[PDB]
This record gives sequence, structure tokens and C-alpha cells, in this order.
Amino acid sequence: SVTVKRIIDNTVIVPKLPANEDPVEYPADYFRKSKEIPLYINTTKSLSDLRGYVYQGLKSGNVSIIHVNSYLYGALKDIRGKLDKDWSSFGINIGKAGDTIGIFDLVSLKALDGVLPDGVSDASRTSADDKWLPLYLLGLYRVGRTQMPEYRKKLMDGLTNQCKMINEQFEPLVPEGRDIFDVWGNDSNYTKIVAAVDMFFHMFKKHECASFRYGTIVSRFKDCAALATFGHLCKITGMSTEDVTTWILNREVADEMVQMMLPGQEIDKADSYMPYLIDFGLSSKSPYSSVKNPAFHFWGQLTALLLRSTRARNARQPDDIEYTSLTTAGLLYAYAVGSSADLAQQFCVGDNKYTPTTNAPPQGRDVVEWLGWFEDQNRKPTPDMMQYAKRAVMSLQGLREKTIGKYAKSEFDK
Amino acid sequence: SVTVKRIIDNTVIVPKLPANEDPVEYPADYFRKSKEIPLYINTTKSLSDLRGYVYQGLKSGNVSIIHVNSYLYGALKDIRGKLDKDWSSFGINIGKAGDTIGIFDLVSLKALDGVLPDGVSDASRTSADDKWLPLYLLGLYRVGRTQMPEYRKKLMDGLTNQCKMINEQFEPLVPEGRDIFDVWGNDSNYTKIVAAVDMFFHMFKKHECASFRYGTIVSRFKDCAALATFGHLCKITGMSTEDVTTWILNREVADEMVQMMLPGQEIDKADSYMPYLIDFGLSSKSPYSSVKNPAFHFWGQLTALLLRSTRARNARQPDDIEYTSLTTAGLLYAYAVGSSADLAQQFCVGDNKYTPTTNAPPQGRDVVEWLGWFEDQNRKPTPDMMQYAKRAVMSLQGLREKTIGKYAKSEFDK
Amino acid sequence: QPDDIEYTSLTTAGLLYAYAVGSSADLAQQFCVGDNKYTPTTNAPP
Repeated sequence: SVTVKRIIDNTVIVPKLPANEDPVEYPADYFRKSKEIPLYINTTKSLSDLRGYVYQGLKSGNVSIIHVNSYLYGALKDIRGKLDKDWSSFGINIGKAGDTIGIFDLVSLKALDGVLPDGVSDASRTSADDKWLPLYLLGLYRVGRTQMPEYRKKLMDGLTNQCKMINEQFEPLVPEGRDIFDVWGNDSNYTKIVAAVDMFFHMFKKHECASFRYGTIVSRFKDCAALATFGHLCKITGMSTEDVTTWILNREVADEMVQMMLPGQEIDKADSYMPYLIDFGLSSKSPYSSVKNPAFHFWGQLTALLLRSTRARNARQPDDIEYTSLTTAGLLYAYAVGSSADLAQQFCVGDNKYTPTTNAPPQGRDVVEWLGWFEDQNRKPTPDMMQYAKRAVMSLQGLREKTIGKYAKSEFDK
Repeated sequence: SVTVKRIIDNTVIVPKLPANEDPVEYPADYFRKSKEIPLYINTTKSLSDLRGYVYQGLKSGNVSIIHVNSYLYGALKDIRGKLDKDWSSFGINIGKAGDTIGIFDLVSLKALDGVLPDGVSDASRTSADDKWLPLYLLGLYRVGRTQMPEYRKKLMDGLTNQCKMINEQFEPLVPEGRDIFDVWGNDSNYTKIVAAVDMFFHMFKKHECASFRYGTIVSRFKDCAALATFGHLCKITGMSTEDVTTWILNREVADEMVQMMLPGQEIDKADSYMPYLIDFGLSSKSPYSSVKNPAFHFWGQLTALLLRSTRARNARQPDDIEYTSLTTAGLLYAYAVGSSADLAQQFCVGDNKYTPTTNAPPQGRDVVEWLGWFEDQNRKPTPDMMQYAKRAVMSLQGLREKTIGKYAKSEFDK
Repeated sequence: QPDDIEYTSLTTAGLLYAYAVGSSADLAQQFCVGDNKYTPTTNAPP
């Protein structure tokens, strides 16, 4: 199916569609071009003065993103963290034996020369610097991500985390809805500060300042939901990554899986640059998102739900995928995992036990056995499995519009 | 069918029709003649003065298109944008390794010498120049395109995008209906500024000023709707570009497809001149429009609709195409994709599964199998597929006059 | 409507042409992958 030809004259046509912006980019294929990640910390002038600049700025108004970045770099310039063994990623070396590397041990580079108020602000603010203020600035990135009334319930947990031998209060007052601190999300340099904080403390989990993580955590695997759903599927089915892979039954789910499992990406690595591929600006279009894995996401999350996931209840229903074909596939998988137990001997003392009506479903969880069974069922889902799917979806309550939960209850519980 | 002859005397007649203006032109066949794209920026006199000239002009009145062009070139003369790898299109080189190319790195050339008010206008306007005013001038091109009450709903989203660390207000007051800023559309030079802005930031997506894009986006693939509908068909059927191609069943859809898929056009290229073929004045008659692909557009969009597209609902019904023949073709395609699932094994562990009443439709989605089936159905659409077509179109609501949605519901839901 | 032409003869001709184009669809394969499909009551039209 490479070559297509016009039959009336015997000539060749080459089908080609307008590529949806940039391809997939990939983390690895980036470090092929550059060896560093540019952190443009603009002003490097007076660190004590900056503390007051951000404090008075945040207290209702337009605090400069350039300001807070300059502050965070000054406040988090702690060269703490005793390297346990060795640290290397995508070829870039960061640590050896007993190295004492800090948090900004990737590139810094100076930028611009335009600043706002000029010099020493209000000397009002005492130290209590590193202690809570950095937590807040990083904590607003977590709050800025969302857009529903969950904000005034996640900012609530912001204020109650700046009391760890601190206890102060709050700062701004204006409701979110993307307007105030949300500007920061689209700042290449800000996001780079948050990603380097999460990465540093993912390595140094036992560090005192590792509390900065919650607020900066939402950056690890940002736009990598498909990968998360693949892990969730393994946990919920109890099968191995290999077995689950063999249960892919649609062509365009296979494609997506292959896309996600490209060999040289360090996705299974403990402490890598890979999970921060977006916020470190390594990739303009993640290979691992739901958006670029729509068939896989729907299929995986539908099965997950039939199998009694509570996550899946509220997953997004993608657009432009073959719902009918995908849904019957997910049903077979879920029906197979749900019906009939395994029960096999695991350990012995030199003494084992070997194991070996008509429309009866197969013994175990092997794809080939079930595939053969589905053929003999006229390639249509049985009454038993439809009743299984019903039982699974009914008594789900208050499911939101455009979720897989809403799709699944509506499909299977008439 | 090349030669035709008169039978009574044995002489030759050559059928030939008056060609509808110019043929198809094509982007490639343009750079065969010229190596540059002329940008005639007339006046290159005083950039600070121009800021006031456009501001007071737009505040109700006739602001000169020559003025705003002179302004935009001055304001957007930012030589920003660090080139990632390499940039080349249709033979014209623009970038290499680590080049620092700006937004007007295609031709500029000076023009005329007639200007309006003379010298320094009102020094009223501060900087806030590049920050929001260029966004507006470019944003009026988006608003100018349309002609229905959608204007006062797309100009609403104009004003709310000039607040990104800006927040001002508005400018003119007069309703659109093509009269005020609509003149600009037919300005070769203005359209060239918008197209170079969209192209620059399609490459530099991560740039700060990339917000100018929304407003200038409607230029990428202007008059290339047929290409968009071909992509949409692939997404909605889930088939490949090659498979979809084989499902063309009308002679005049084949012709159109062939026209669109001409080999040397860079249509599948990431960052090319091709999508701006109209606004950069590369083509006087797009090969890729609905107007020049009427059979394909109708066929593609009808199928798309039967398959549950929400886009297609409101697509234009072209004129002078074989509705009857086209519609029965689209029906077969949609009926084939809708009925009967695929279900095939994708991955293995050295262990595969091979797959192999009377008027029963074919197994899968192969054209030959369905074509054979349609013959045996007396070359007329079955009751089952007519009932499929009904179910598909009924309960569609408020469909506009002269759309494919209106055609389809009226054909299939009596 | 012109003058001095054979309306009767002309009109029956036009009818045949229009009737032929209106009744019965075409439906033929246009593109392939090395895999074609060859196509081949009484007063039934052609």
C-alpha cells in the first residue's frame, strides 16, 4: 500500500495531506542539536531588593514575570544536595561520585536590560525568604494550570503549606479565570525554573526544601497522559506491559503505541529530562499526549472503566476516532479480564501440578483464544458481555459532559 | 477519446471550450519566473509619526492602507527568532544553522511618494507600540473576511486579546458589512504583511509575539478548503490517504484529486510558502479551493456527514455537479465504514491468529469487495443503507439554506 | 426560443440526451493498488 495509480491511463498519484504543524519532535532528537538548556535570567541586580519588588507587586497589581524569575534564581541558589551515586541524561552529564551540585546546574544565560521601579524597593520584608515565598511563586503555577472552581480549592491548599515553621497569610485577592498569574505559564524561563525545581527534588527527595515539589509536581509528565493511562491499564488489568500490548486490536491504536514506545527516549529512566520535555522547551508537540494518542487514550480508558477504574469515570472523550470499532474492542478486553479466574501454582518442593459448554468463553487471558472465540460469535458482542458492560456502567452517578464515563453509560445502559 | 470526426464526409472536428479565465497557476510554477516576493512598503519616513497617523485615522474615518503598512513594517521590524535548524522553500533560501532572521526576510522594495497629513502628527500616543497596535491592524483582516453577524462576535475576541499585559479599549464604531477596514483585503501589500507574520510565527511558535498569529491565522491555507476536507475525511473514516484515494468512484472526483496532488508543490511540508499562495500573490486561482474541486468537496463532505461529522453539517453545496451520481457514491462509502467492525491482532509473541447471509455486505473496507457487492445489488442502494442514511440525517436541527446538511436531510429523511 | 428550426425533431433529441444522463448512475473504480475490479428487463434502458 505504498504505491497508488490511476487506472484509466496508468499513471502514479502520491496521496499527501497537509501536516498538522510540526511532527512529534521527541526529547532525544533535541539534544542532537543543542547541548544545553538556556535559562535566561534577565536582571542579576540586588537580591534583597527583589524580595520587596515581588511582595509589593503581588499584593494586588501587575508583578513582573521577569522580576519573580530574578527572585527565584536568587532565593533558590542553594548549592545543596549531596549526589548519591551518578547523574546523567541524554548524554548531558550533571553529576559524579560525591558531587555537591545545586538546583541550577543547567545553563544560565543573562538577558535584556529593562527593569521597572529602580533600585531598592521597600525594605519592609525581613528574611523569611527561602522559607515560604519561593513555595508560593512556584505554587501559583499549579493553581494557574486549571480553569474551573477547583482553583479556590487548590489555592486553599497553597496557603496552608506556607506554615511549615512559618505561618504568615495570603497575598492577592482577584479570582483566577486566567488573567493574573496565569501569564507565567507561557513564559519559557518561568516554566524552566519550575521544572528544574521538580527535577532537583525528585532526585533529592530527602532534602528539607523538597516541600517546594507540591506545586511544581504538575510539571513532571505534563502532556504525557497517554503514558500514564498505559501504566494505569497495567495496574488495573494486572497484566504485564507485553501482554497488554498484545491486546491492542485496532490499527490506529497500534500506530500510537509504536509512536509512544520509540527506543531511545529514557521514559523508563529514574531521574531523566524526559518528563519535563514540555516545560524545559525540549518539545513543541509531545509524542505522549492524549491529543496525539486519541485512539489509545479512549480505548485504554474505556477498558479501564469497565474494569472498575474511578479515574476513568472523568476522562475526556477525544474527537475523530472510530468510536464503534474502538468500543467493541475495549469490551472484549474488559470482559475477558473480568470473567473466569486464573488460579495456578507458583512455588513447589519438587512437586508441581500440571493444569491440562460450547459457546463457553476461553479459559484465561490469551488474545488468540479470545480472538478465535469472537469469530465464532459472529464478530458481534454476546448477550453475556453486553450484560457485563451494563452492570459495569449503571449506578455510576453525576458524570460530566464529554467524558468517557458519559459515553460508556449512554452506550451500555439504555 | 482524443480524436472526434464528422461521419458524413470523414473530417476532423476539435472540441474546445472557452477557458474559465486563467488555468490553475500553482505555487511552484511561479518561482519558475521570479525569485523574490515584492513587498512594496511605500513611505519609509518617520516611524514614531506613523503611530499617531494610524491611531487618529482609525478613530472614525478613512485611515490610509498605505499608512498602516508603513507602520506595521516599522513596528514589526524586530529581527528576533533564533533559527532552530534550516529553512528553505521552493528553492528560495531563508535560513541556515544559527541564523538570527527577522520577519521581513523576504523582499522589500520602496514605492510611490504621495502621503496624506505631512510630518509629525499628534505626539499623543506613547510607546505601547509593538505591544498591541500591530495585533489590532492584523486582527482586522480576520474580522474583514466574514460578512454575517459573526463580525460583532469575532471583533469582541479582538479587543479581549489586546490586554496581554496591556489592557486599553477599542477604536472605530461603524458596523462592518464590507466598507471600513475591508478595503485592506484587496491590498497586495497588506495581505503580504499578514502572511509573513503568520509564516514567521508558525516557525517560531515559542516566540513572545506569536500571539499576533490569531487574527493572521486565517491566511494559512486560504482557498485550500478541498485539501482540508481530504484531511478531515481521513480523520473521520480512520483510513489512510491511499485507501481513501481508492474509494473515489466518480471520474470527475478523480480528476480533481489528481489536480490537487501534483508532485512538486510542498503541500506536506512543515514550514513552506505553499499555504500562503493566495495572500503572497503566488497564485491567481488556487488548485486547492472548493470552487475548483466541487465534485470532491461535495462527495467528501457528504460522506463525512453520514459518518457523523459536525463540520459538514454547514458546508456549502456547490453548483454544476452530478448530485445523484455523487450522492450514491458517498452513501456506499459511508455505509461501508459504518457497518461491521475490523478487529485484528496487532502485536504478538511469535504467536499470531490468522483470520480466514447471501445478500450480506462485505467483511471489511476494501473497495473491490464492496464494488462487487453493489453490482449484485442491481447497482441500486439497499433498504438497509437507505435506513442507515436516514438515521444519520434525521434529528439534525436548524440547518442553513444551500448547505450539504440541508441537501442530505432532504434527500434521505422524507 | 429561436425561430425557423425543427422544434419537434430537436426536442425529441434533447429528451433522449437528458433522459440518458438522468437515469442510471456510473459507479466505477478510479485508483488502485495493483488490484482493479472489472465491471462486465428487456425494454430496459442502456
